[PDB]
Amino acid sequence: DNQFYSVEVGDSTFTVLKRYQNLKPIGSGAQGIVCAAYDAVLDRNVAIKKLSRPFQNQTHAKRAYRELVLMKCVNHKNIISLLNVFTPQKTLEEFQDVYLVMELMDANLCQVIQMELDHERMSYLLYQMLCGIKHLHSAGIIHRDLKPSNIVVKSDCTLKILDFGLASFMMTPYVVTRYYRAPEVILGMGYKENVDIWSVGCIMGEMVRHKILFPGRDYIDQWNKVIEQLGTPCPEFMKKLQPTVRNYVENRPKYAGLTFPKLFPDSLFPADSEHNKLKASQARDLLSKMLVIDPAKRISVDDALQHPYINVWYDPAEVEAPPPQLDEREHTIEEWKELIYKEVMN
Ligand SMILES: O=C(Nc1cnn(-c2csc(C(=O)NC3COC3)c2)c1)Nc1c(F)cccc1Cl
Repeated sequence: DNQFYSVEVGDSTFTVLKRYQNLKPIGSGAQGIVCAAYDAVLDRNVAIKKLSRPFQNQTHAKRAYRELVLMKCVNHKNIISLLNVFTPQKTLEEFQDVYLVMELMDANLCQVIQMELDHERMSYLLYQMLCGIKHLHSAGIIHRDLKPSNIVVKSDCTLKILDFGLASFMMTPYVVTRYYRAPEVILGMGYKENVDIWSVGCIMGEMVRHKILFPGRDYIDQWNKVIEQLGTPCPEFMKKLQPTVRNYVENRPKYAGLTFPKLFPDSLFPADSEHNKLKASQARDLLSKMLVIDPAKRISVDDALQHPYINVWYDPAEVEAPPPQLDEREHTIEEWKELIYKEVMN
């Protein structure tokens, strides 16, 4: 007779609508735990995400509220869509957890990066990532924190981006992945649309090399990896850093930078035919236009899509889409709880 039922997925209690059956663990993100389930009404498999007390702190609250708001309006194949939103709690006072439902995907882009993919799959995943980013940009949303763990894929190579980016202190054991963040973000230096192009390049290079391009304990070790490989940036770029950050970066040892065939040799690409020899040079040309420290000289999202390696997948209804109280910040626990509760029940 009750509309919900309780099941223990590992060590996380999922209390869901009775339509959701056969829950199975499939991932453990920094925001919440996710399950696979069969939906009895839609007759299809779905993913369920639980947000445990999203209102418990500013970082948790601004992301939980912001994503619920942005999902209600963005409409694209390469951006996550919500099939459902629900809370087992009946009142604001008892309100604790929120559950988000989406189509069940088959794998995380982290899993896909470990595979030796051909040029056709590699170029189709990169194409979709750019279409998703271009739609977010079209809707006034520059991401700034795109990474493989918040990107999911189907067996038919279709791709969807799960989060919406940046808005500080998290008092937990799990630490955030900063390896795909642009130099503009690392150095706390103003941004524009192509900041996400850098993150696409970090993914593309890792797809080729099968290792994180810019590893590091903190942004100190990270900036070391960006200049050792790509070189110390030109004086034009140093002439737009903040004074304090400028003296750090200009004081760092200078590097000429390894050329893109040295960083990504012919060995790492399929080269068994003329078609593959050409596609290796086209992929290496794009990596060299995406992994550019200066955003003024880094490639556009529109130009990235029109590049020969990517423009083989172009279609009119898979690039642009008709665009449409723009978010809130700084609230108590109770004020954030109420704002999030409002979005959950319209
Ligand atoms: O991760 C999330 N979603 C997601 C969708 N597919 N997947 C997935 C990754 S691996 C995998 C798998 O193994 N599928 C097998 C093939 O049949 C089982 C499946 C993960 N978060 C999320 C959510 F769940 C709900 C709403 C918002 C968000 Cl953001």
